[PDB]
Amino acid sequence: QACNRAANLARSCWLLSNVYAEPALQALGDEVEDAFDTLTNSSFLDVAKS
Amino acid sequence: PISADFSEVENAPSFLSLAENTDEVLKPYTGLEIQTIITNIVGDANPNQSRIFDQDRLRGNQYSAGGLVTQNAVSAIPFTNLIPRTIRVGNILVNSANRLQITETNVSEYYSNPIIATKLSEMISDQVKNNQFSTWRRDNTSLQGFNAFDIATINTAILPNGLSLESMLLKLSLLHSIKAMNVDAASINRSQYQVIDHNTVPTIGAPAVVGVNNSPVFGEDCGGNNPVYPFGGGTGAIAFHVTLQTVPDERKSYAIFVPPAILQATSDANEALALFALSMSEWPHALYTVTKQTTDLAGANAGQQVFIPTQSTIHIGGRRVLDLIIPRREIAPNPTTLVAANAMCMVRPQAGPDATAGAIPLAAGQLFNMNFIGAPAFEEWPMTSYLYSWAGRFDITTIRQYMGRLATMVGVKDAYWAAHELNVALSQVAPKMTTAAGGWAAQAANSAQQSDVCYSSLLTVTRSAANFPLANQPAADMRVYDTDPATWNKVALGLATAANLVPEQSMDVPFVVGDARASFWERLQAIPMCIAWTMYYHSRGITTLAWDNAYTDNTNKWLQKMVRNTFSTTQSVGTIIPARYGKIVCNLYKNMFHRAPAYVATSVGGKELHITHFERWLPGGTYANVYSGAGAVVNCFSPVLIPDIWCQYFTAKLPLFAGAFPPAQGQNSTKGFNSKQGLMIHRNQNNNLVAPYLEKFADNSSYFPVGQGPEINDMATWNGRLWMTTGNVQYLDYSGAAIVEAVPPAGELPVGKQIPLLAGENAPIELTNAATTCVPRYSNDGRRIFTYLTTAQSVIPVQACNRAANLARSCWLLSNVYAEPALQALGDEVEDAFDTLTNSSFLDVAKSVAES
Amino acid sequence: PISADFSEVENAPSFLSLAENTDEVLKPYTGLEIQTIITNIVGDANPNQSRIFDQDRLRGNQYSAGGLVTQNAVSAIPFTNLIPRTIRVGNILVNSANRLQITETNVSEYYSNPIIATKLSEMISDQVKNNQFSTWRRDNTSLQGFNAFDIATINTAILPNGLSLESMLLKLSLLHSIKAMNVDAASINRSQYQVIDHNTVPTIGAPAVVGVNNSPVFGEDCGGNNPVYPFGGGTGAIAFHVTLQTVPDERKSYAIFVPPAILQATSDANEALALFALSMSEWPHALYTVTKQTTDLAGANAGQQVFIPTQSTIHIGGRRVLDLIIPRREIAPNPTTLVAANAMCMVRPQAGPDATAGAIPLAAGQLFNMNFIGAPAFEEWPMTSYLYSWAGRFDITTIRQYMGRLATMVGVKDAYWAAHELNVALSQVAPKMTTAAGGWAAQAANSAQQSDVCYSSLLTVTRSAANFPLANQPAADMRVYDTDPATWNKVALGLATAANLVPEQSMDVPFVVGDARASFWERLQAIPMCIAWTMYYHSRGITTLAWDNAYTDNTNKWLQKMVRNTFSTTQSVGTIIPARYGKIVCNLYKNMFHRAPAYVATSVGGKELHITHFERWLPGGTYANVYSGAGAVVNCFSPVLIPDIWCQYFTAKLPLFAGAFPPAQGQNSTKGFNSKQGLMIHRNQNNNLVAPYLEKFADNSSYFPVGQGPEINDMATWNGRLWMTTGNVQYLDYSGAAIVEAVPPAGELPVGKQIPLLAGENAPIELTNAATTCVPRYSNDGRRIFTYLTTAQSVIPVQACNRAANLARSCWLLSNVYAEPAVEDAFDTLTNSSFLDVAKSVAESAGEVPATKALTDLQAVDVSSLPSTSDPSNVLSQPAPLMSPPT
Repeated sequence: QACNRAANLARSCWLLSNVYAEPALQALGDEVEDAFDTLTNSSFLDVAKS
Repeated sequence: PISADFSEVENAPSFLSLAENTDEVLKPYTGLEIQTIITNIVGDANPNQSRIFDQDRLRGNQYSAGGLVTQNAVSAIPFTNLIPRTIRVGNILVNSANRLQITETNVSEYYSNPIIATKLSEMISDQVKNNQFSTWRRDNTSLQGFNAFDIATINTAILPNGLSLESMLLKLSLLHSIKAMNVDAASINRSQYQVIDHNTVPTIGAPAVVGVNNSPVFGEDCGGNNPVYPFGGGTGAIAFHVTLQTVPDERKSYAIFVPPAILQATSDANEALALFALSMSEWPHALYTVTKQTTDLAGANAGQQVFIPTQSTIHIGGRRVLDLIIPRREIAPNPTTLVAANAMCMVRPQAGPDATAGAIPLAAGQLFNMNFIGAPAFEEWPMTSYLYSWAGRFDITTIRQYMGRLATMVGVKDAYWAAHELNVALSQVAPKMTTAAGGWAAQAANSAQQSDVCYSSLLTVTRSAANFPLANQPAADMRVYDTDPATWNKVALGLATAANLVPEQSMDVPFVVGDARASFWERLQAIPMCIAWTMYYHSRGITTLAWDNAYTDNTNKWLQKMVRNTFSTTQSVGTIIPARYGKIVCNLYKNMFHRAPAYVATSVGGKELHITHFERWLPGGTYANVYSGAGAVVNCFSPVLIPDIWCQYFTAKLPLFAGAFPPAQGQNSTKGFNSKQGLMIHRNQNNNLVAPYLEKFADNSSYFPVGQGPEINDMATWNGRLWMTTGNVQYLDYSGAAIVEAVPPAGELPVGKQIPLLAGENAPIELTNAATTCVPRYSNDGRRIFTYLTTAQSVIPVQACNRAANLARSCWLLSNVYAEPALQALGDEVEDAFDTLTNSSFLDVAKSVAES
Repeated sequence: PISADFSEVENAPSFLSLAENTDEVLKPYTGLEIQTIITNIVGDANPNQSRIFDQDRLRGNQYSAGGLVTQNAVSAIPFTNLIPRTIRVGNILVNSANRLQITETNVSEYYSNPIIATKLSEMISDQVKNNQFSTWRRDNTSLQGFNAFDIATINTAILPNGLSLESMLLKLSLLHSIKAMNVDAASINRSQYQVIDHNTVPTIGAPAVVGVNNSPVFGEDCGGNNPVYPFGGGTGAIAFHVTLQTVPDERKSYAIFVPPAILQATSDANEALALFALSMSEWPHALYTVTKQTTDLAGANAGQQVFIPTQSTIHIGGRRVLDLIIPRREIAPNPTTLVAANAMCMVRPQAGPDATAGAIPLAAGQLFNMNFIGAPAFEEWPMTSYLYSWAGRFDITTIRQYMGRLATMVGVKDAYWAAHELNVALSQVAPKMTTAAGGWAAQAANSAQQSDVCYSSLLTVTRSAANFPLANQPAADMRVYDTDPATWNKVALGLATAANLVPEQSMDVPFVVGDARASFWERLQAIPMCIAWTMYYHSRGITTLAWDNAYTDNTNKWLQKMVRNTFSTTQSVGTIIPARYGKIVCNLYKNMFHRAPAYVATSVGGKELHITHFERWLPGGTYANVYSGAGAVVNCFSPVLIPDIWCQYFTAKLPLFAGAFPPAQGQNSTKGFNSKQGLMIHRNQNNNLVAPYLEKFADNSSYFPVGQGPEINDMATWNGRLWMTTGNVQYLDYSGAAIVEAVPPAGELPVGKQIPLLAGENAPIELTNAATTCVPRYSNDGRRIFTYLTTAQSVIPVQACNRAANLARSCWLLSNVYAEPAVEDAFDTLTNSSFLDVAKSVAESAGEVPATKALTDLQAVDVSSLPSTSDPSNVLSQPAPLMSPPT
């Protein structure tokens, strides 16, 4: 059912490098860019370009 | 339509789209085509029996949430007209402890379609002007058999009003439906005898016997041989005349002329005469009783059993006394002696076959002694006894003759279909649901709760409070138009015509009348009507307590306007102004079925309008609720009578929140709706409370503002059904505190009525017979209602709304819905070769249906 | 048609080509198509002169795979309507140990052609409206002597359904099929008596005797001389009347007027009354019995052997009590006394020449005492006994004359031909096949397997589980239309008409009625039906066990849709809808035989759809299988019932997968298909198993994916047959594992039934009399099925698919001929013109009379008030006419 994309599976991970933990509920809100991410967007892309 | 997949429920129409006005003219929705939905049905375990005695039920295969298949499971047809008066208990008939249901009605007057004068009347009034009618002789008469002086004096009246025929034809149709029970047992389905008393089995061997004033309890006999009207008591009066000169003063203004056309209507002119008399007097005059042989569920204890038809208890009209003018077969001057008056008549009035007692006893076949100008004494008969005599001889074939004659004299088509609509809306009746976790349930035998019942309108019916004859304070249900005697006489004699008075062929009389299947068709027509009301009471979350108090005791302005606008109001002249929101319900009916309800002319100040049975109920009623096992009242839910499968499997279209769940274990099994569409969750994890994704609040998060109520949002109602169909829902408020309304014992939902099984049939499983769509949102106190689960119970369903999980629910395997395997090894999408060979021939059917 | 070379099989039409729907109009399949081939007869001839007693076999020379030629080889005709009731064992006649077969019908009202009121009823309504100006009770003319009030009630409140006449005509054709047996033996095939009992030999010297309620076993004499219903177990009631007013009030809504267009003969009119009473009550009213003299195989022992016709076992529920209203002899007041009533009858009813016992005994020829007004006591008779007394007197020539008088009131040609099609579909029946290596086999005498049987649709027939009368009822097998008494009453008197009810210029019936050759023809009409159903089932690879459980199966989803669309369980807008895939079998029949099946109409909102007998079966039966030599069941195959020579020798066009193996011709014999056709050989982990070239998807499935099943490929099915037709195949899994289904003892295939030979005949050899086209592919649990050979056994067949080698197979030595679909008397030539105009006038005769509205208008007080002026008549809209429209 997971291959068929009608279920999820569970595996261990490393919490490194932008990977965060997932809560058991998952109460989603409207998609929302955070204001701090918009304040720092350009300065962040400059690094990737460099 | 039931859903085979979740794509079918995403693509369902919104409630607002279906409530929209449609402009095209549509066909009537007869039980002759509703019939075929019960017959002609998917399922292989089914023994497709021919007799209509056995086509009483909804049969089908089912599929469990655990993946098991159940064959030939059963759902009962909810409505009936019969009311039991003997009740089986302990496998034996026992006298009933509950009082009879009663219905009441108010008259209105009909200014629509004002009459136009014929050339005949205009030349007569012209002669009155140029002469003084002095040309005419003492003995001049028309071919009809009335003398000219009477026609001339009747001509002199001027009338504002049209003519209606409604109350007339309604009485005729109620009597028709009572007489339609007399056919053989094979022709009436047995489920009708056990909707209330579910411990009883009717026998196919003998026809039901229709009598009158034979009831066991509560003064139901109505005095027996001396017959007194069931409401108010007392006898009426009836008299016969050759001229209106002989009718006593203060009654001369109210006399009816009987045209010879009524007299030649049937082989026995006295029968046609009594039929006309019953048609234009107050109803009921007596209480008819249906007796049917029955046996024990084991078959052990057979006996006769009594039932009281619902048509027999409706109250209409008020004309206790009347005078009838009869045609004279000879051209003669008005009679001076008795024998002259007897010889003079076209046919002398007579008593019927069944004799009666009293202060004025009537021997069977007794002949009336006609009135004359000499008056040693005025002469007269008791009217209830005169109708008690002919009560046994009325018959549906003769009624078919009579209707044909009327159709020839004046068109009866439209008017009779409308009257038949009112007959269905008033007489068809279903018991209040009981709550369960499982598939079937019922209230205790001879319990008061067993006998609580409701209209298709979901208004509970009034019960009598004392022994008959009644002396009650009336509690009327709906308004009806009345047939006016003077406007009658202007038309009976060629003096006037109207636009709706066009004569018709006998062939055009609607086919229901005189047909023996009609009883069955009656029940069927009740089902679509409910569906419409059900979709009206469910789109908003208002609870039954809030409906019980909006008109009489609540300080919230919004409920007040709400209950107020669902019903009709009077005009300054006293004419009906049609219910404002009722127009919505009509629209629903025409969008879900593509068929129309009957329309009737109405006017506001000289402006044309229509009215349906949807717009003619009176404000101030009490609403349908449900019972817990052990019979405690619960009223948290919005009102409900019938299971979802009925709403789902008869519609051509239903609004999105009411769709059926798809079968368990497939890809695209039941799901929900989330933020992206536009929803937001409420949480209360400090108290173990989580609620589904819901509508965004508008300053109405805990209390609704005065003057506003919950909005229509199909998807939140859907999510609320998902939370409910899980095992242990909890109905609390915004803080997680208890609501004022009574609540079901935990996990229970209302479910369909139990009936005894035929061999090879199974009880329905799970929530396959549950009603689910009635999710509360608005309480009597004005607070919001929330469906909660605990934080753990609520974790999968959140993932399903979020579309990263599937849910599992029971289903019916009908109409293109198939079972789902536990594996789901999908292949490449592949149209089957047989589906391509048959594609065109299949689409042709749909196109042919689209035409219709 | 039989292939002569491999070029002919290789160029045969694909299955999808023949299942396409076709647009052209076509003539009916009369069964003479087979008669030209399997018999001497070339033109119309006396059945007695032709001795069609001996014309009951396929005959011809056969060629063996070893190269010898067998002459005068034979194959039996599979079908029959006779069920043996005494059976021969040990050369001695003895009673049957097996209970009787039964069938059940579904009967309901459905929409037909739209209906309309005639000119004459507009006349009657005008008469009532013009009367209303008077003081006089005579409202209208009293048509054909019936009471004017009765015409007034019959002429009111018409139903929008239309009228069908189907159940009526069925009962009449079932009875015609039963009495047809009574003719002399020279005109009935011997084979018909020995399809099931192969040990008995009927004598040509005496005609068979048809009777009623005689059977020795299991209570099958339903009361005997004191008759009761075979299914209900009760007794009916029948009452006769001059007017409707004497009919008891409980059942005045069910009464039927008897038209006087029948009963016009100098004789046989009371018999016509009994027959009309039979065509509108419940069927069967009794169990009929065929009795025939027969003898042992040596011709030594001789005796009267008992058979039950299949037509007498199939239930069609109808009314049990009934009331008929006899035409009056002259317009007159209703009778008040008995003598006035008896004197007034046009035809006075009486019992037939056969006495009955029980309460209300009936003497032969007994007259009925008519009911009348003010009568001290209502009179009626039990109906089962009234139909009992006439039962032995009905015969074919009288039914023909009756039906011919009936023809002049209403159309009955197409309707009868359709009901006759249904007769043949429910009645002709074949025994299940036995597996073997050789050409012939049969089950043990007087065994359950000997008597197990099937429809032309490959569905088994259910048995009784208890003594007659049957306390309970079987699931319905098929659904038919009913005939309403009300609309019958309106139409019989001329008050209404519709397009299917129009009288036809032939003024005559179908050719089958009134012929002594009818049994032979009905026996031959079942063959095409099976050819089309077997092509249907063998195009796909599903096994009998998988069909047998398909409806409820949740292992696979495609199998469910597949079962569900083969039956009639859909409706719309108040009316019946045909099975979605039955149209495919219907399409196949037209493309293969170049003929059209009979059909009825259904109106859907006013649009007409055709329905053939293919589209009206109901779910619940069990599919046909085959037995082992020991009588054990075999599940592995697709359903089968007949040998494939019948399929391939009587078609104009045949699907490629089903063709015959071509004859040896020097170097070249048989040929297969390979990777150049887009096929591939299948190999597994086991090196000693090989399967033929098959479709490429077969490599990537061992279980079919849910929502998908095996595809049509004709070539892969061909190689599947080539593998099976070797005497040593394995029916196995992708891995070489055993499948769940029961398999035959090794190398065997199902073969046709054995019958005793005539002098000079030889039994069929090898596989010349076997089904072969039944190649399994879909296991019950979802696995694919493969046919395996060992490597060494594999080499020649693979090279034959490569067309490097040649296979050796038996064949019939027969040619192809398929006939075109195709009398004036001197008197007819003398009268042809007058017949041509009068026949044209009858087509519009309707309810018409020469008087017009313009004449009747002059006789009116006021023309504008006439309902005919304000309501000119229209055809009714469906499902319902508009009522109370919004202005």
